[PDB]
Amino acid sequence: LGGYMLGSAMSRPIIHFGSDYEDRYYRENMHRYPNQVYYRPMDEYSNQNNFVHDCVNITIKQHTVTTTTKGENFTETDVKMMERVVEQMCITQYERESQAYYQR
Repeated sequence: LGGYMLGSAMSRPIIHFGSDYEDRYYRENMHRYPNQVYYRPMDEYSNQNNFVHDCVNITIKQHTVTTTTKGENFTETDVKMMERVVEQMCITQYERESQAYYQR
């Protein structure tokens, strides 16, 4: 961790995958997923998508570290599923501040 921090909070955004074991499985266990993200406020990056790429990869990995520092490890399944949800949260915060970066 080279100097990231958290981002804002919201509702848990939903993303299908087209298969029961992914559409349902995320649903069963979204009650244990995040509700905030990890990023740095605009110091060095300003894409929409790629700003979220970095952020997501971090918030995600941080859940994996947090499990391992307790004595557990997530899977590719639980990680791919966060790549969706953390993204939507990182875009939804990006929007909610890039609104004010613009509207001035």
